[PDB]
Amino acid sequence: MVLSEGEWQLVLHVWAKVEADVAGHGQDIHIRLYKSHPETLEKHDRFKHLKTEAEMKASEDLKKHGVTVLTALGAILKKKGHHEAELKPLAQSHATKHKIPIKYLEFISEAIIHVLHSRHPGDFGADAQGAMNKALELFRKDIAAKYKELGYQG
Ligand code: HEM
Ligand SMILES: [Cl-]
Repeated sequence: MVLSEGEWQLVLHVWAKVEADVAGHGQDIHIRLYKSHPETLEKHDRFKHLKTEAEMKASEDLKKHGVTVLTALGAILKKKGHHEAELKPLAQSHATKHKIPIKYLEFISEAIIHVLHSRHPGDFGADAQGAMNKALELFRKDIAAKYKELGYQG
């Protein structure tokens, strides 16, 4: 699949707003991920004891991890689909070490969309939401292909 230049412009314009508060976006995204899909929290041995939204917001390690995640994703989105070298290490770790099924990447994709609409309801209208849906779908499709290249169905 492919995004137009104009869809990429909407993706990166919204990403600038994420970059104005990376840590806060990361926390909101992970809290939604873990509350709606508790099975995902189980993958994070160091976080899996956190239960309430207050406890997750108080974890300095979870806050740091949200920055790590969104920094890697931002680098990928800024490549506008030419992200092979960025995606390679991410698939390697998530498929062979952490064993994150592709389904969990759909869960976190939903959470990103929800948080972007919650924080930026004006700038994240239908056009902008459609573009970022497409960018995250391309990301999942390409990392699923790398999973299979490594021998993992995901
Ligand atoms: C946008 C999607 C994602 C991005 C960009 C991302 C990015 C990263 C990065 C940069 C790291 C540190 C280096 C590495 O181990 O590769 C990491 C680690 C990790 N990720 Fe992800 N990740 C994503 C989705 C997920 C999901 C949905 C899970 C579900 C639990 C997950 C579980 C983990 C785990 C278990 C680690 C090891 C660190 C730890 O145990 O706290 N990842 N991720
Ligand atoms: Cl998918």
